[PDB]
Amino acid sequence: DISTLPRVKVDLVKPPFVHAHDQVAKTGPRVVEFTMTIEEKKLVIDREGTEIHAMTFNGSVPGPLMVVHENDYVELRLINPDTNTLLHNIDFHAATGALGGGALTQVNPGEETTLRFKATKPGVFVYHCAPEGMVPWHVTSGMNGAIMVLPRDGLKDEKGQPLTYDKIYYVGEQDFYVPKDEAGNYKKYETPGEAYEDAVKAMRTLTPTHIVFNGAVGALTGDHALTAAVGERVLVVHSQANRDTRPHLIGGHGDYVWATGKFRNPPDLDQETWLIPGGTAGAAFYTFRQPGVYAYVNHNLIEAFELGAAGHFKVTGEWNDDLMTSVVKPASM
Amino acid sequence: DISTLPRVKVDLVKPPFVHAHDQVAKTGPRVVEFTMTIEEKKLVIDREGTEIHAMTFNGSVPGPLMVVHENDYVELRLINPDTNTLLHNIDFHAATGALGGGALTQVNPGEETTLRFKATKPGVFVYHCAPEGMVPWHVTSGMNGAIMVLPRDGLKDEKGQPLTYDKIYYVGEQDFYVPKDEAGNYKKYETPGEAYEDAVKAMRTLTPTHIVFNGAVGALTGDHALTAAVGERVLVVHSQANRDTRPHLIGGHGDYVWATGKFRNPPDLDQETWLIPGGTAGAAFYTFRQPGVYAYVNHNLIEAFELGAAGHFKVTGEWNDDLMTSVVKPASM
Amino acid sequence: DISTLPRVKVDLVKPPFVHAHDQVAKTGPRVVEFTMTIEEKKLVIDREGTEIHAMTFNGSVPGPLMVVHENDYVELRLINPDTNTLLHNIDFHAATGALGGGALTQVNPGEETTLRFKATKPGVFVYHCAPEGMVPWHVTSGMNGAIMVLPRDGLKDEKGQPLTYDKIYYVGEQDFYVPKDEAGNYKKYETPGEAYEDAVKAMRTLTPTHIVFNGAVGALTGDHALTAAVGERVLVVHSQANRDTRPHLIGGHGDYVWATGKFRNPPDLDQETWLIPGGTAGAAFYTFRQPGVYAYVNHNLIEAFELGAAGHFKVTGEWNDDLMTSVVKPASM
Ligand SMILES: O=N[O-]
Ligand SMILES: O=N[O-]
Ligand SMILES: O=N[O-]
Ligand SMILES: [Cu+2]
Ligand SMILES: [Cu+2]
Ligand SMILES: [Cu+2]
Ligand SMILES: [Cu+2]
Ligand SMILES: [Cu+2]
Ligand SMILES: [Cu+2]
Repeated sequence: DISTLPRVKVDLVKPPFVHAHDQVAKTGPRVVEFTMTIEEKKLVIDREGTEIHAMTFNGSVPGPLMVVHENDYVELRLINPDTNTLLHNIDFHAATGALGGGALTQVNPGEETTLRFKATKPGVFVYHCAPEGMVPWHVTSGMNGAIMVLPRDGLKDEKGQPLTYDKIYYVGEQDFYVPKDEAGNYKKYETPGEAYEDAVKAMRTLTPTHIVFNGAVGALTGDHALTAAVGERVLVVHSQANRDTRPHLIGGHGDYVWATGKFRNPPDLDQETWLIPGGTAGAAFYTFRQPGVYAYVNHNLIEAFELGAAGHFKVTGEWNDDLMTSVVKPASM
Repeated sequence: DISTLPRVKVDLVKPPFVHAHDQVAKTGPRVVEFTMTIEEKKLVIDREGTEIHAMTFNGSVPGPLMVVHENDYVELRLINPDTNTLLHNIDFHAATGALGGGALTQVNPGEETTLRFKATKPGVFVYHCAPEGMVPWHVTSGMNGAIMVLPRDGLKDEKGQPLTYDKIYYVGEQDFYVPKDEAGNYKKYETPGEAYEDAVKAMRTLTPTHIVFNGAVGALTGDHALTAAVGERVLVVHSQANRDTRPHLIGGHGDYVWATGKFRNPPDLDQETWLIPGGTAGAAFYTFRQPGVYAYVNHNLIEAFELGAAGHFKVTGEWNDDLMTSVVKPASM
Repeated sequence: DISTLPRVKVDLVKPPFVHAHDQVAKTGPRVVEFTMTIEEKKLVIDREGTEIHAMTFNGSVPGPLMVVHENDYVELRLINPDTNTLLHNIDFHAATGALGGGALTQVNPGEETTLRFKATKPGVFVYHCAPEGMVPWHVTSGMNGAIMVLPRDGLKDEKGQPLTYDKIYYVGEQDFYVPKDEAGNYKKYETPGEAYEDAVKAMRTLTPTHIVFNGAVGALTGDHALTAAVGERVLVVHSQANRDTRPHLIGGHGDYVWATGKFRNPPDLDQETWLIPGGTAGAAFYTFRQPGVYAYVNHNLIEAFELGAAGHFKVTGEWNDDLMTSVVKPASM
């Protein structure tokens, strides 16, 4: 049966960008092949130079977004090079059995493996490393990403009518727990292993020291802001592998939102803010109607503005005064 | 086009009360005019006299509830008197563009401005102050409220049938982060500015010192309890601009609930408790069936009973033994 | 009217098991009689011997699951033996009036009472002790459980078609706040009363020291894992009386999920993880398709793996390679 299926190899792209794919499937079920390389690396997460030993899928935090269609087979080649120091694996929330694949993918530095699973349910799902006994430690070190399983006929609105996006972005939100000295200064370590004992005590406080988009404070800002034009339909996938978040587009809305990200359910309309539970990926669809800068944030504003959970959208186009206008500009009175 | 529209000025009322309005629109689209005055003031929040420098819209925490209909134009005159010390603005989650209006409404002490926006989506939304760089500080100092955009044909149930409330109340929930000394005593400051540096360090712990309804511990109790009679249909709007809450009416239910508050979606039925994400306003509709006192609470009971997130309903009427009865009153055995 | 109704006494079973009942009602409305005995007892909650003074309904944490049908009358005899030291009561979220029954059920050591209420709404609900002034203290000491009110025609899917489970399990999740000394060691007390003053200060930090299933770290593991076979339809009821949780079955899904647990609403499909708000009971229905061990967890992985919110499912049957297979087992390369 599988022997007879067509196969296509797909090369992944770095978040927030997403690899080329078709929304509506033009071919029948296939075996979609991906290759990921694990990379343990030092990463600077804020403006003051705080450094951590990130554990990554393909060198990025979050790991890249994989896109397939319902009933396709995902075939993953996972490589853990001998330059790493720890055992890693991968658990797909999109998959059925063997702890999401985690029990079949344990690779020590110098090993590789290939797992295949059938994508039987449509929706956006989280995938993350989950080694027996060090689970929260690898996840909160940035070792998580997401896979999107599209219905073969693409997205549909509350009424069964087609929804087609023009642009798609992947925002992976990460909660970090950096150990601190008595005064509150962040600690630095030589290897991932040296940090372990302190990492555990920092996580048990349940209070993140940083909560960021795309791996660092300000990663999605300035020259890195997400871009769009008035009139474009944008799909924004957002994942949080460990902790709850409440995304919100300032100056905009979630016209159609699957907060818990499963496409067999109808979307919620006109959301101001939506809750994505820790361990879940969600998707929001919006059509831009006004140009300018928009801030995309986790709506606990302390987590957004003090901790790092803020990004930008820079949108081009003509201003519409019907929707909004300054009748009297700020003046003395 | 707007030139030709009828206009009506509306005078706001203090929470938990709501200004007079029609559920079902009897007129066509209009320009609804509101005036809000910013007031920075000291506020005592608990029984022991803890004081803070509240930043308010119209002198209350939360700011008043505005009520309009879908496709009406909201025209707001915002005044920041010279007696204030800080720059303020306003971002409406109900609006499209310019950061919810925040980028068009920056007023220093002594200034005013008038913003107009079209209410294109029906639902209850949060509005809050959002000055560049001091966002969480103004919000958690009480500078937030809500606007309700009613469908022109009013509320409907899961089946499209009309829902008409007899009473409506606005409960604004506020998380406060009061700085503390080494022993745990709350600090006091001369001006809002003196508190700033400590405010920031208190917010980063992410642990509120108080979580209250209508600005203070016990504000909605005793002589201030919300009132109703058996048989009345009550709509309770609840907002949390920064943090998640889970409202619950003890001894009652949410017969129809829009947890994320957007009226184009059908309501959830028979809720015991519902989650309102930080940065969102929700609405619950209930018909009283038994008389007595009811406690309306945030269902994390520590936040409710230790931190201040508890209010009361005092309901008049006849007891129904079919629904409930004490078969054997507490006695020795 | 009630005089004329048939009556049936039901003997409760210890969680995670559930007493015998019919899914589809074969009789007309009845008066279902239950007896619960309060028991204050010392309980060891972790591997290192941490002990607490648990306050329980029937000797277990959580209290047992009660199962009735919509429009049946629940008649509860509640006994607080003279061996206890504190006043207790019971508030049913399933009931209408008198604070869920809390104001009608106050019993001091040596007393008993019998409350009757009509189960007018279908769904899974929480019940918990709620004495005026010590509410969070009795709840977080383990004094809560759940009642399931089944529609008279049983469960239905998103389309109105019947859903029949083969097995049902009750998982009660508990957040504990154990007082600590200066170094971080947990304190021990002689009586519940001696712990009170410190209990309050520990709860106000809002940071649980333990979060467990069925009363202890590892209670649902090893020889205590939940069991099933490939092909069985399992209903898992989960409750959290005080704090939010996000259940997730590793290697599986929630095929039909009522996150806020009210059966008049259609279920959400294909959930990876779902949010159950503090003060609520939810239910997830799943059909096992692969054999092996599954971990059932609260998906904030720090709360799961460091704090105790993890249990197991041991499923028998044949492996299906179509759904998943190890193409290349971990090897050197
Ligand atoms: O929409 N300003 O958080
Ligand atoms: O319903 N007592 O939290
Ligand atoms: O599905 N491993 O949390
Ligand atoms: Cu890893
Ligand atoms: Cu997981
Ligand atoms: Cu302000
Ligand atoms: Cu906002
Ligand atoms: Cu009790
Ligand atoms: Cu309760």
